[PDB]
Amino acid sequence: MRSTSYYPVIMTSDVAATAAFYCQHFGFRPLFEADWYVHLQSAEDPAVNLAILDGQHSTIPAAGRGQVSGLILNFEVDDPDREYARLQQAGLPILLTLRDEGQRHFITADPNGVLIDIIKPI
Amino acid sequence: STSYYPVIMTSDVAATAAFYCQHFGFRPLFEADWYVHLQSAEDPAVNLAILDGQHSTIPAAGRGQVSGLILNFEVDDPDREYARLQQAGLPILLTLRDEDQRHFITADPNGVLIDIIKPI
Repeated sequence: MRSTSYYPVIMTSDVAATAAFYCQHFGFRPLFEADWYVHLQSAEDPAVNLAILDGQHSTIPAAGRGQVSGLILNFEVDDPDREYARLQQAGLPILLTLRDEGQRHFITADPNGVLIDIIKPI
Repeated sequence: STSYYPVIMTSDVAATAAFYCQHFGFRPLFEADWYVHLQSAEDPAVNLAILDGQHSTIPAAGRGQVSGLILNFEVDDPDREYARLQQAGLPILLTLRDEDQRHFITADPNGVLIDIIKPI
């Protein structure tokens, strides 16, 4: 019931541009914003959180420092068709066009190359 | 109870799934040899999927191996979790500490950091 009991933190060298991207296109707003760390939370569901971290910050154990890769963020939505139309027209990269699979979905990506899979259960 | 969750790419789906099921209370909701969807037994809202990072279903420019990721879990008793995990042989990247809110950091066999945190 704590909204923040589980969430991912992605490492990037462009914290502010990454945060702005999720706020502009994916319904997030900032709960904490600094140059090295931003915690975002979905406006419509406080249980959906994403934190964005400078991947060389000294507070990350040295062995884990780096840059995000090999990651997909899955979001379930009621109308992936409408979301595709909005995002494609906003100029986001389309990595996989809409298709039926029990999911109808499409795949885009953030400026770090994190894949974003927008899915309706079918 | 799967509206938002991460999917981590790995070269070893089976070992990565075993690690979370052995040490973090996950169980498979569904699976194939190239894809395992894990869900916490005790909190069904917590989900983590594990994907063969070279699978044909992934767009080519998205193929890869997970890096640059931390998973944050809030728990009641990070001290007890540290004792169990350290004794189980997991890597300890940050020992227990109180931040200026009590936590420690371990990692999965891909190098995903796992920050186990007790709230104020």
